[PDB]
Amino acid sequence: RPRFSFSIAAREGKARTGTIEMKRGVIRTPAFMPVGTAATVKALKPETVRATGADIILGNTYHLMLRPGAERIAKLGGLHSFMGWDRPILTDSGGYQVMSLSSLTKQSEEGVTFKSHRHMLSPERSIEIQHLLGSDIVMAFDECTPYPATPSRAASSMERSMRWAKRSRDAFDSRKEQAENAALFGIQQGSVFENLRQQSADALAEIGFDGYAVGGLAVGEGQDEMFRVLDFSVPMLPDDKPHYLMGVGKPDDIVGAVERGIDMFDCVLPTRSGRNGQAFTWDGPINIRNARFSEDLKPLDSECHCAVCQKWSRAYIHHLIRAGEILGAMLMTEHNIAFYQQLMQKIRDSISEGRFSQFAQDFRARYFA
Amino acid sequence: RPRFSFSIAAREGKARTGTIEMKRGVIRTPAFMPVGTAATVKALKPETVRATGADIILGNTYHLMLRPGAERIAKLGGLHSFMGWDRPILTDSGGYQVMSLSSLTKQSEEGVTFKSHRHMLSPERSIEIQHLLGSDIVMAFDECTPYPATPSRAASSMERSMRWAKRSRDAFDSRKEQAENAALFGIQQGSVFENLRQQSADALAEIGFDGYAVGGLAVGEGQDEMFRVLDFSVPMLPDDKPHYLMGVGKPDDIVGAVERGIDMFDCVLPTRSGRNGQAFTWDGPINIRNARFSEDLKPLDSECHCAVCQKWSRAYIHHLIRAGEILGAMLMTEHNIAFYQQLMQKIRDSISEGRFSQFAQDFRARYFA
Ligand SMILES: [Cl-]
Ligand SMILES: [Cl-]
Ligand SMILES: [Zn+2]
Ligand SMILES: [Zn+2]
Repeated sequence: RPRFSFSIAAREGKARTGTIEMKRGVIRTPAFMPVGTAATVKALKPETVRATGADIILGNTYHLMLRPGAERIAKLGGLHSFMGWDRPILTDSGGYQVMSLSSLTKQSEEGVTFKSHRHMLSPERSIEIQHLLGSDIVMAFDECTPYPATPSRAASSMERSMRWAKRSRDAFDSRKEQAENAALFGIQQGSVFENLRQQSADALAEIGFDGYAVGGLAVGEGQDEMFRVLDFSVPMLPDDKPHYLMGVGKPDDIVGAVERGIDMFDCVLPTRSGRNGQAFTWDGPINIRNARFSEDLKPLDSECHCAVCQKWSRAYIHHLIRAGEILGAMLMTEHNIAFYQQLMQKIRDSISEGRFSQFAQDFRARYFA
Repeated sequence: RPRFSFSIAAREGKARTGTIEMKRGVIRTPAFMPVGTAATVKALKPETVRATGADIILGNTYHLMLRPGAERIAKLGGLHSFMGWDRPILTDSGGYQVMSLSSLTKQSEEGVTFKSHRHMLSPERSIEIQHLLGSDIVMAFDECTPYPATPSRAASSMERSMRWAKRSRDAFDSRKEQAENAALFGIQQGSVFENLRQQSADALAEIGFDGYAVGGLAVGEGQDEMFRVLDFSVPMLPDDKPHYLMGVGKPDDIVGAVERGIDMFDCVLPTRSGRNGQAFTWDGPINIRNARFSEDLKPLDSECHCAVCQKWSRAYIHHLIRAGEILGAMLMTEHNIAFYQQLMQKIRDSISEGRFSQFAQDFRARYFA
């Protein structure tokens, strides 16, 4: 099996569909990665994650280095063995979470020192942690510029990220086993500014990565602005490598991002909103706790193929969530992750069949009816 | 399939092993019933409950009449359909929970009026609720005498329960569909007093039930006293019908109760203590959160056949429980319920093979080493 081979099978406009072959499995693209920050996709066994259609999941350098610890996971056989997921795992580098979640941080050219609520993260340490975890797709250690940012602050932040991208490349390439078995993605920054996004794309392509993430979005800018930035930013990246939009997003965000050339996605929404009582359906999200569902015998969604919709009613899940029952979180999460995977499957099939424009139109008309 | 047929295949001393055949399945005895008070065995899909070996689960009239409501469950197709468990369900009658959980209660000869935190429960209403739920084994509506009780207060309480037992019998027999498809168990009371337990057994046998529960135990009396009461109480019940010890118990409680002629058990321990970090093993319970498990690659128990012990380490489950992760509760609960079922299977096989005395001795020597 190859370390990393991306093949585009079909295109429609800027949208692409294809596969990433890796040692631990194939990733069908466009792909959605369930988030498994604490070495678990919340409320799901790995077999259930797989049964929903997921090819790859996301972990987090920041969370795992604190609990249970990166050396500890390596001693226990690596993240895959530890959590029981034998397929590809992509790990975020800590670049964003260190700034989002730390109680105190000190930023410098070397890296970020932080208090968890004392540790260091640098490009070299981030790559090492991801090696200890046994990540299949390693993310470069970057800085997610706050939004909004002045052009000058966005520029100095992006430039630091590009120096850190080169340091990440070098640290990864130094570790022969990592370079042989894993892939490394760079992260474009530049806030909402076209010239900075271009300078960032140029720097990343000069270094050379297996894939290219669009960082610095899904930071409060809203969909119109995110799409505007994607319109110019994604074409700047190498066409022949995967494009990963970090942290995105709602179903319509995903569709529009695919229309703009994105191949990979991750988002906490399906899991987090599942636990909170929000279920995704082809007619839009529903709040299952609402009294209107108390006697509704229909499944969460009328077409969904997931095991939850084959067996249990809205009325039952309504009862479970209102009662604070763990099975409620389990069933809502499984359905929402399955819904996301079915969305990705419909995206892939429609691109392959040359009818993605019509799919996106039909999807929106019904989802927002 | 028969409505209810109990067959004893083998005996060793007072211990029995056999089967209860019912329309929705066979119950192997001695049997352990996982508790599913809120129409869910907490943190388990029904298929997982079944995979652990459970033949029957327990529900509760009191909880379900308040949330989601008995008429509502009946409108939705009954409890089995609602929760997705198609095998036998035994429902407790509300007699004990109404007094344990209600914020205010008014006890009278008619029944119990209570505030949930305003409703009524009586023998007739309890039987009706259990009909609406579609229970397979219906419990008579009784009163669980507090412990300790004076002989006179235990007597007046037991006598009320025996009048309520006759009213429960009559209400059940009046509902032709219930009498055709379900079974009715009476509940012996009498606190710790042999003469009252005898008077209660006599009254219940005169009425006639499909099975006989020993009520009024597991109320704070401790194992020595519980066993002392079982020593004289279980022989008073009809030998040819199942004997059900309500609310019991820890593994050693179950073994000793089987040695005293009990055929059926229910207890919240495996589920509740699973969520709290306690795992049952053949070498006794362990607190998985303890630091000693942080790097332990062994499964929860070295012999356990459950899916959890086939796939995940103590170290991983330790991490999950300490992190407050739902999957931690899921895996601990599945293991503990599987452990309980494996205990019951070893009990059944050892009785059938005429080596239960040796099993009980070996079990205790290792469990309490
Ligand atoms: Cl989540
Ligand atoms: Cl429980
Ligand atoms: Zn579904
Ligand atoms: Zn086990």
